[PDB]
Amino acid sequence: AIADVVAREYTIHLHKRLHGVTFKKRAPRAIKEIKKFAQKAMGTSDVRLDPQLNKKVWEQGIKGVPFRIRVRISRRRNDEEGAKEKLYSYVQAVNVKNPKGLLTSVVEE
RNA sequence: GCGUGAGCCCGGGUCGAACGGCCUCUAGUGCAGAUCUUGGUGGUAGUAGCAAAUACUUCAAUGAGAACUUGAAGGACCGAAG
Ligand SMILES: [Mg+2]
Ligand SMILES: [Mg+2]
Ligand SMILES: [Mg+2]
Ligand SMILES: [Mg+2]
Ligand SMILES: [Mg+2]
Ligand SMILES: [Mg+2]
Ligand SMILES: [Mg+2]
Ligand SMILES: [Mg+2]
Ligand SMILES: [Mg+2]
Ligand SMILES: [Mg+2]
Ligand SMILES: [Mg+2]
Ligand SMILES: [Mg+2]
Ligand SMILES: [Mg+2]
Ligand SMILES: [Mg+2]
Ligand SMILES: [Mg+2]
Ligand SMILES: [Mg+2]
Repeated sequence: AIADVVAREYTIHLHKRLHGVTFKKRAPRAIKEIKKFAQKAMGTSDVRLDPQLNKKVWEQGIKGVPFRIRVRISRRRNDEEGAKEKLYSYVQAVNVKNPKGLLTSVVEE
């Protein structure tokens, strides 16, 4: 019985998703993979990436995407009256030096 | 419906201002071709294709509608015979 408004932290293993893709498409493909990951995790289909997360993805150039990335995905209410979906997932990067050895963890203020 | 035939006449529809039969006279008088002339239109066919010049991404604004509008941020190229 997970409440709509919920936030978790995940480790996305981007290495196995970007394995073998064209160098000029590595970072955009990682962006799309992050969006798809949030879609699968929160069942929301409306995913918004933090510009800090975009900076973290593009930090090492177009083909230097990190093997793992620690993110926080927060499913929250879309209050816009014209919204086709009632919920959206906003995903940002977690301030950690390395993402190794971390489990999926629920986060609450 | 008539004529072997070229054709002729009528019914119905559309349409809107002229036209026909008979005897003579006259000719720029009869088309499937000429890689014919001009114009229009097909199959091919939603097909060939839209692949040189390294490359785009996130958020926001605008807007009926945004990859190729703009702002910010990031990532890149031209690399002083630019
Ligand atoms: Mg390969
Ligand atoms: Mg009149
Ligand atoms: Mg003639
Ligand atoms: Mg002809
Ligand atoms: Mg002939
Ligand atoms: Mg012609
Ligand atoms: Mg043609
Ligand atoms: Mg094609
Ligand atoms: Mg070509
Ligand atoms: Mg193409
Ligand atoms: Mg090109
Ligand atoms: Mg608007
Ligand atoms: Mg472009
Ligand atoms: Mg060069
Ligand atoms: Mg250079
Ligand atoms: Mg000089």
